[PDB]
Amino acid sequence: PRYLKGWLEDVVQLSLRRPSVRASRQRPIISLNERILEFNKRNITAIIAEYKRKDPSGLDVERDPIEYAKFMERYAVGLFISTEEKYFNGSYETLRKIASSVSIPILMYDFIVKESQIDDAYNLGADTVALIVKILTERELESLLEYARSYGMEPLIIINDENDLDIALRIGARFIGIAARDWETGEINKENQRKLISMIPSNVVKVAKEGISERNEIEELRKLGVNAFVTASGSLMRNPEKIKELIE
Ligand SMILES: [Cl-]
Ligand SMILES: [Cl-]
Ligand SMILES: [Cl-]
Ligand SMILES: [Cl-]
Ligand SMILES: [Cl-]
Repeated sequence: PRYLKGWLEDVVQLSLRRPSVRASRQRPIISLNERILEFNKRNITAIIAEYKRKDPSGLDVERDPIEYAKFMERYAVGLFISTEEKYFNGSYETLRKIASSVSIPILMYDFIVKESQIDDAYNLGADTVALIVKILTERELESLLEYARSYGMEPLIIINDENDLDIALRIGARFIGIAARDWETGEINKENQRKLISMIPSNVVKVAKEGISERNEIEELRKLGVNAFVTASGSLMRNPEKIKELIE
């Protein structure tokens, strides 16, 4: 992993030592990027619902994992399931339970730094994972992108700035997540987000990671070419029913 500081460095160290899990997949691969394209083709707003109990820059949230996932199965294009333990209060067991309970795509959201975590995601029932440019060397990215693809999963490469984007396109990523929030400060920069979105080739499936909170903001990024959206952190955990308004 790259040289880091703060909670990011600590979570990267925690990931490096994360034990592999014993489990075997009993679920098809329900591709997230392809389903996003399907929604686009039907002109249906594609919203990826996030299940997260905690955030190093947010407040805690308690809500039944299965209940939430089953509710979202009716509206969301897919789910983001946080599995990082210390700062996000995530769990491999939670991902497994959820994956066994719904038929829509699931992305295991964690800080992937080694192959065994991708094995874990596949074995637990996730359909894909996110790879974060900020914490990975180019070499690690190339290697993890290929490993994920060998399982038939197209990973979501998360970028925060121009250099991140250049590296993503350089290695051949086709599924890119543009983050509106800053990892360390927790600050939202919509302008930077829109700029990066405007620099991405049309054949790359683009996901706006936060940066939108209501239907009208979704409409605007949709015109900039954004394919799918992950809404402002905690908004759906607080008001699940709001997704209906978002995709109306
Ligand atoms: Cl920064
Ligand atoms: Cl802003
Ligand atoms: Cl936002
Ligand atoms: Cl917003
Ligand atoms: Cl209603």
